[PDB]
Amino acid sequence: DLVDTTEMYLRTIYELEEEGVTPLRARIAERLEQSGPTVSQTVARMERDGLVVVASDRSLQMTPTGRTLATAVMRKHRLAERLLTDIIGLDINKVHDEACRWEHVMSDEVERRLVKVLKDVSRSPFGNPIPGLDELGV
Amino acid sequence: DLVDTTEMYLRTIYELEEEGVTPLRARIAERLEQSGPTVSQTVARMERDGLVVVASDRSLQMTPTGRTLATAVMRKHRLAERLLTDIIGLDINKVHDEACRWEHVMSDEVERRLVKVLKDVSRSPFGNPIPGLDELGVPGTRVIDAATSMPRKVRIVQINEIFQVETDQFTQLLDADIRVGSEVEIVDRHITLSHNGKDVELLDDLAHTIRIEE
Repeated sequence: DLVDTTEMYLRTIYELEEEGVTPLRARIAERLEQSGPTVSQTVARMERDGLVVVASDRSLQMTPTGRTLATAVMRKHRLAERLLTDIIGLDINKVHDEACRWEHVMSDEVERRLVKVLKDVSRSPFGNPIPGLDELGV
Repeated sequence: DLVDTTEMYLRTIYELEEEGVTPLRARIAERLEQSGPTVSQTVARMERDGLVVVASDRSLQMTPTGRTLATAVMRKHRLAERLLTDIIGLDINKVHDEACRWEHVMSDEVERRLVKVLKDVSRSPFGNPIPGLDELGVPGTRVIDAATSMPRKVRIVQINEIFQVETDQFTQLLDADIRVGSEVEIVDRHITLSHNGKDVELLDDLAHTIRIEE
């Protein structure tokens, strides 16, 4: 799905950065288990949508808009993990794969509610901080 | 997404049926907003997938497999609405739309957990009863499928001795106090049922028939 695939690329780029890794199409591919030509295809579309630009040095620089989108996806992704662990009680070993799906289907309104019903929305069960809370309106 | 499409298609046939409406292509198309041709192409696919049959009267008859999937999708859907209203507190005006998306991504594991965590899972906030609960668990899963590379505790639901030819391991299981209800820590390294401190390395036949639920 065009949009969902894009959100996964933006979230992946975000994570790499977060790990201190350089967003390189080959690493994105390797992390996504996808073929180079496929990631190229997708990153091309993404550029045409003004979400990313392959910097002259061939690294992937998220435009301001792409970054805002990548952040909201991660935000949802991480509120989702909190819902799963904190409330639903899902096996911790499944929280991330599930969250990888829900991040595409969760709405802003649900996010705000979760922010209001979860005891803490600072970090995810996995240690990384939950981004964009202020931009969400919570 | 083809998988998600079929699920939305099946859940809709399910809704009309429940509403007492005849599952007609024009009706479904209208409901899904999509056009009649698109629906025929998508119904054709399902028919080849053995999930639906365009009946005599031209209504859509879900095959058992179709209905089984339709029910599961509706279950996830209504379970999602309970999570959304009871726990999350999402505006009731936005619960249905949200649920139409979540039904495609909520795992069976999340469902069993919601069933445990929700106060009442008999009905959806909108009046209709939540289907497929029995087939969700709250029988069991064939040990061979439930067996993962990492151990975990599971409650025996059925051993199925009546179907066994090879009975050499019957006592082995009895000494290991592994019987109905017995929480045996299983794993896949073949499947080894561990309980009462003992371990029972099952054989293909036993592994397929013994069902451990959750």
